[PDB]
Order: sequence, then structure tokens, then C-alpha cells
Amino acid sequence: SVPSQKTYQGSYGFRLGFLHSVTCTYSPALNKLFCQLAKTCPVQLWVDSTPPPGTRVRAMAIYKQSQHMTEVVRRCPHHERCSDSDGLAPPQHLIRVEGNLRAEYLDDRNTFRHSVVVPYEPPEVGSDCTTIHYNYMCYSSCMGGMNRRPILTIITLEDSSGNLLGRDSFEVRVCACPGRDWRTEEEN
Ligand SMILES: [Zn+2]
Repeated sequence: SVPSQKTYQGSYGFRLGFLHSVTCTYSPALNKLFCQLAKTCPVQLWVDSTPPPGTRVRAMAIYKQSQHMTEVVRRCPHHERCSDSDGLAPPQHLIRVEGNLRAEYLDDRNTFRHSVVVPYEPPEVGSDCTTIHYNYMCYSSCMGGMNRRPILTIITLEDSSGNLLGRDSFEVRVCACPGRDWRTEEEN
């Protein structure tokens, strides 16, 4: 199957935000994030009202192109074996959450898809949003992995049972020079 990618603000008015940037830059025109391998990618979570205690935030990657959407996105044969473990993320997972000991990594028993989920934290004092720092652990160009195929990251706001409360998404290109590729794609 293929996880839904339909934007859904839900009852809490959930949506993502990105900084204005290089190692990580977001293009609103392309709804696409360009980043270097294993570098911090700040993603903001915005809500109109605070969701219930127990709400969680999950991130999962899927291939963007129809002919590849059914294939599970995972790290390539080289990166899954480089022992760059952080102590929590399984080595096959493309997406990691940085600096959160409550992050949980899932390998779905029915879809076999990977995801990382953390508890939703309401904004701190003096802040209007919550920021999650993600890392992408394989290049878009990795052979035997994404192999130049574009991916989408789907972020979902879920209740304590895992039911859907909100959804947003963005394309991602993990590359050596985000700045250059961003300009090229904006141009085209
Ligand atoms: Zn790789």
C-alpha cells in the first residue's frame, strides 16, 4: 500500500513551517527541502490550538513518482552498514530525529515501512511553534537505495492510538550541494 499524502490541518490546524536559509534550505515554490547528508533539518510544527497530552508526531518517507510509490524507502547497502548509529535509530532507517531521547522507531509489520515518532511538545515560553530536528541518512543518489528517485517526507500528527489528527508533507533531495541544486531546480 501507499500512505496518504493529502494535506489535512484537522481540528488543531496543524501545518509545518520551514526556516528561511548552505547545508539545508527549503523552497516554498517547489515545496522541497534540499539538505546535506546527516545534517540538521529544522522543521517547525504549527497549530491553532494545543492538541491533547499523548499526541505524537510521525515522519515517514515515500517515493514521489507513481511507478515507485509502492517501494519502501530505506538506506542503501553501504549506509545501512556504516555503524553511524546514534543508539536509538535502527541502521536501515533513512530519517532520524536528532536530540530527543523519547524518539521511537517503527518497522511496520504489514507495510514494512519505516517511521520515527516523537511526543508532540507544546511551544516553550516566548515561542509560537515547536521545532523538530531531523537528519536524512542517505543521499538521493545512493545506488541500491533511492537511486536518484525523489522522495516525499510525510509528517503526521497522531493521537495516542496512532489515529490521524493532521498531515503535511514536503519533497526532499539529500545532496552534496543543496545551494546549487536548489538554484538549478528553481530555475527549471
Ligand atoms: Zn546511502
